[PDB]
Amino acid sequence: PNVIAAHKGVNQAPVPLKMERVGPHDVHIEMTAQITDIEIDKGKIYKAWTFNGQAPGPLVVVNEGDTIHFTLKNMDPVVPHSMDFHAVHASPSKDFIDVMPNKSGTFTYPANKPGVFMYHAGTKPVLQHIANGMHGVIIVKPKNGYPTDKEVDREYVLIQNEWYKYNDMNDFQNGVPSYVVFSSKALKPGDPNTNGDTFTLKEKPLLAKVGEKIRLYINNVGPNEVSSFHVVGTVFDDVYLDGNPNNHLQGMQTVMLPASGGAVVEFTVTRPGTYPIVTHQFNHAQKGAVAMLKVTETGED
Amino acid sequence: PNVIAAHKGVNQAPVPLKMERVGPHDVHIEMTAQITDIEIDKGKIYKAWTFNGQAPGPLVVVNEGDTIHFTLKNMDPVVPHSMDFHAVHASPSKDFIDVMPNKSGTFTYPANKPGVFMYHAGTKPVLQHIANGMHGVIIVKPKNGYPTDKEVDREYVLIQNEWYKYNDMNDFQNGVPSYVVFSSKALKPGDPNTNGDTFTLKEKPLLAKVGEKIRLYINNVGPNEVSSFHVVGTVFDDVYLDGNPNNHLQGMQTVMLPASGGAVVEFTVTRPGTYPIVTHQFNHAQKGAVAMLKVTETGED
Amino acid sequence: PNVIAAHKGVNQAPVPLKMERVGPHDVHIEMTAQITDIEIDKGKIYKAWTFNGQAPGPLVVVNEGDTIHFTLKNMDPVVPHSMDFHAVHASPSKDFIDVMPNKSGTFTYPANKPGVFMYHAGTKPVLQHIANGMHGVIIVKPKNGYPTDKEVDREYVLIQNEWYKYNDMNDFQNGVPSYVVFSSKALKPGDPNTNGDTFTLKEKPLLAKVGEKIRLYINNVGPNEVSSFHVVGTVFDDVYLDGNPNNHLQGMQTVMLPASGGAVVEFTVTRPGTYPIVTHQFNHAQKGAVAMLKVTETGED
Ligand SMILES: [Cu+2]
Ligand SMILES: [Cu+2]
Ligand SMILES: [Cu+2]
Ligand SMILES: [Cu+2]
Ligand SMILES: [Cu+2]
Ligand SMILES: [Cu+2]
Ligand SMILES: [Cu+2]
Ligand SMILES: [Cu+2]
Ligand SMILES: [Cu+2]
Repeated sequence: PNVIAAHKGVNQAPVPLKMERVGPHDVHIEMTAQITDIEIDKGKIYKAWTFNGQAPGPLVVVNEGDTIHFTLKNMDPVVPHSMDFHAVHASPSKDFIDVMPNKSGTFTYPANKPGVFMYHAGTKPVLQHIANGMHGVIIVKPKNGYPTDKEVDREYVLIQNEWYKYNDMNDFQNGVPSYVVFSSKALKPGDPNTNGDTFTLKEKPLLAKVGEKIRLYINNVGPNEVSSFHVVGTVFDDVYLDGNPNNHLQGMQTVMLPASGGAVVEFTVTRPGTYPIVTHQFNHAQKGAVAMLKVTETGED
Repeated sequence: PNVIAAHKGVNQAPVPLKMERVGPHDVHIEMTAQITDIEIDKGKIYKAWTFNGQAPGPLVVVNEGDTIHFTLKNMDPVVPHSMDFHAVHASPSKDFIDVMPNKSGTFTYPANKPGVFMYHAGTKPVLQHIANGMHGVIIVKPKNGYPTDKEVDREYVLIQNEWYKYNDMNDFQNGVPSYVVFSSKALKPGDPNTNGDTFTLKEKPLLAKVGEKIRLYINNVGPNEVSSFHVVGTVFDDVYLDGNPNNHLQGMQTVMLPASGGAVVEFTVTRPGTYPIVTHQFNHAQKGAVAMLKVTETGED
Repeated sequence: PNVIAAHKGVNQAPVPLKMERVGPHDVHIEMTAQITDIEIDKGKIYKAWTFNGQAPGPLVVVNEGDTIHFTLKNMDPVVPHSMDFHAVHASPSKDFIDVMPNKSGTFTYPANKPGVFMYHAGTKPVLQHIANGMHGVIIVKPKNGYPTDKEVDREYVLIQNEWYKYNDMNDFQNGVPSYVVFSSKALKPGDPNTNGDTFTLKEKPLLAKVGEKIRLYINNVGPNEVSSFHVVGTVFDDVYLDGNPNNHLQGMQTVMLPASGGAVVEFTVTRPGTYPIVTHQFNHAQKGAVAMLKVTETGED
C-alpha cells in the first residue's frame, strides 16, 4: 500500500492536451503520462498517476469516422503506461501496448461509432492504473447529430470516479471507496475543467438559465462501482445510452450506468435555484458524489 | 450510532394520508413526518423516521399533468424533514426545503411525466433520512395508459429497501445492509398495505388466479443497493422502464433497477402454486428480500 | 463454514448431459446433481455442488416453443437438490421441488420465450446452492432468429460467476467474492467447454479470424454481483438484452447485466492480436474475470 520510492517528491506540472486535425477524417492527439499531486478532498493529497496532470484526464472530442494518430509520452521515471480508448477498433496486444519511462509511442486506430467512451491505461494490473487516476472520456460526435439537438440550450460533461487508499491493491480489490466524486471537463473555452474531488462542483456550481434544456455527457469510469445517476428537481426528457442516438429512452428519473458506461442525458430546469446532481446510491453521494447546478434568471452567477 | 435523546420513548401512531382533488389538474396532498416503531424483522424494532408512520411511506397516485399542492406537517420534536418527489419539476432549494419541528410547509409543483417515481426526504444528510425510513413511491398514471392495459388482470405495487444498524452513519456509508426487504402498498381498498420487513409478504402472500396477467409497479428505493428483480416461474412479457410507456422491453427474465429506479413489469402465471418474488442478488434475498405470490384456481386463499 | 461430513472424500466423476428430441416441440433432458472437486484457481480445490460435475453446469439449448421433460437424478448422499429454469413457465412449488438423495424426479414445462436464461437449484437456502456451484445457462433459440444472423461468423457462450469461502453462509451473505470468473460452454462439437476458474480462458484463449463478426451469448449468474461486460479493442455493434430479438441496442461499449441477466452481443475484430474480455468492475477482473480472445489471420492457433 506504499509510495514508489522513485515517485517521492515528484509532482509534474499539468501539460496541455495537444490535438490538431491533419485531414478531413484524421486527427493527431498527443498526451502524457505523468505523476501529479491532486487535492481530492480538503487537506488530502493523492499523488495520482495521470494523463496530462489531470484525473480524470483531459477531454478528447473527435468526429465519427475519424482516425486517431495518438502519441503517448511517458514522463513517469519508473512505471510503464499505455492507452486504451473504448471508442476505437484496435488490436489490444499491438496498439494498446506499454510505453516505457521517458519514451514515446504512436498508435493509429479509427473511431467508427458515436458516443461517450471511457479511456484508461491498459498496463497490468489495470485496476492499479485506473484506481490511481488513469482514466478519462473521449466523445465521438455523431455524423448526423442527435434527434433533439435543436432543443438543447447548453451542454456540459461530467465524469464519476472513485478514490481508494493510496496505491493499496488490497483496498482496490476488497475495500469500499474512500471517496466517490464528480468532475467536469470543458467542451468549449470558458467551461469548467476540474479534477475528481469532493468539493469543487459544490463551491463553483455549473451554471444555467431558467427554462433551458441542458444536455450532459456523462461517464462512470469506476473503477469498481456502478452509478445511479439523477438530477434533483427534474426528470430526464431524453436519454441516449452510451451516447449512441439509436439507444433512445424517455422520461427517466435515474440512469443506471455500468462501470465504464456512458450516456447523453437531457433535462429541463423550470425554476431558479440550486439543483444537486447525484449518484442515488447514497453512500457514494455522502462520500463526495454531489455536484451542483445553479439556475438563475440570467444564466450568470 | 445512537438514538437521539428527544426520540427516546417517542412512538407516534400512523396518520392516514390525506388527498383530495381540487380541480381537473390539481390535487392536494398532506403528509406528516413522524417517528414510529416498526418491526423490521421478528423481535427487531427500528424507531423509524417516517412519512405518516409507514416505511416506505404511503403510496401517492396522481395523473399525468396534475399539479400537486403538497403540505408537510413535521411532528418530529427535534429533527427537520422535507420532501423531494422524483416525479416533479421543482426548484430543490426553494421547493424541497426543510420544515422545522411542529411546523408545516406547503409547496406546489407539476407532475408532467408518467411513471413510478421515488420520493424521499431532502434534508442533509440525505443518506441518514433515507436509511432511517424516509422513502416511498409516487405513481403518475399515463394520460393514454399503457399499450398492454387491456391484457392486465390484476395490479400490485412492490417496493424494495434496505435497513442498516440504527441511525449509524458509519454503517450507512460503509457497511453491508442488515436486511433487504419488500413491502406492498395499496392501489385500491382491500389490497395489502405493509411496511418493509422480512416476513409479512411471506406469511400473507399476494393473491392471484391461474392464467392471469399480473402487473407490478416496482421501485428500488435503496438507499445504496441496485436490484435484480425477478419472479420465479415466469418471464416478464412486457417491461416499461421507470413506468414510461415508451421504454418498452419484452421477454426479460430479470430487470436491473438502479437505486431509486422503477419499472412496470407484466407477467403471466400459468399454474397454481406459490411463486417467490426476489432480488436475484441472492445475498440480499437471504437477508429478507423474498415476497410470495400465491396463485389459486379461484384467486382467493 | 465447514464441509459436510458425508461429503468428505466424495468426488463424483462428471456425467454427460443426456438430451433427445421426442417430438417436433418436445425434448427430454436428464441431468444429475453431484459433488465434484473443481480447481477454481491454481492450487485451490472447491468441492462444488454441481449439475453433471461442471460448474457452471452444462449448456442446454432448446427451441422457442419446446416443452421440456426434465429429469433430475440426485447423486448427493445427503443434501436435496432441485432445478429452476428461468426459461420456463412453471409452478415453483410443484415443478421446482426438491429431489431427495439417491432419487429422481421428472417435471414438464414449456419454454415459450427466446433468450439466454439462467438455471439454478431452487432448494432453500437458494444462496447456498448457487454459491456452491449450482448454476448454469439454458439458451432458447428464437423461432425466426435474430435480425443480424446473416452477419455473424462465429458464436461462443460465456458465463460469469463468483466463488466465496467454502460453504460459508456468512461469507456468502456479507463478504466480497474471493474469485470472479468466466467459463465457456460448447454450442457445437469442438468448442471449448470449461468450468468457472481464474486461468483456463487465459491459457487456452477462444479463437477467431481477422475481420469476423463474433456473437457471444452471455449470462452473469452471480450469485451476488452485477457485471459490466466489455470486450477490449472493439465496440458492440448489436446487443439483444436477455437474448430477446426485440430488445435491440447498438454501439454499446459495455453491457450492464443484473445478477441472472443475459444478453446476446455482437462485435467485429478488425486486427490480429489478443483481445481481453472483462467485467469492467475492475476489482472483479483482478480477482479472475478476464478471458482472452486470440484473433489470427487464419482463425487457427
Ligand atoms: Cu499522422
Ligand atoms: Cu498508468
Ligand atoms: Cu476498458
Ligand atoms: Cu391548492
Ligand atoms: Cu427525514
Ligand atoms: Cu432523489
Ligand atoms: Cu416425455
Ligand atoms: Cu443444490
Ligand atoms: Cu432464479
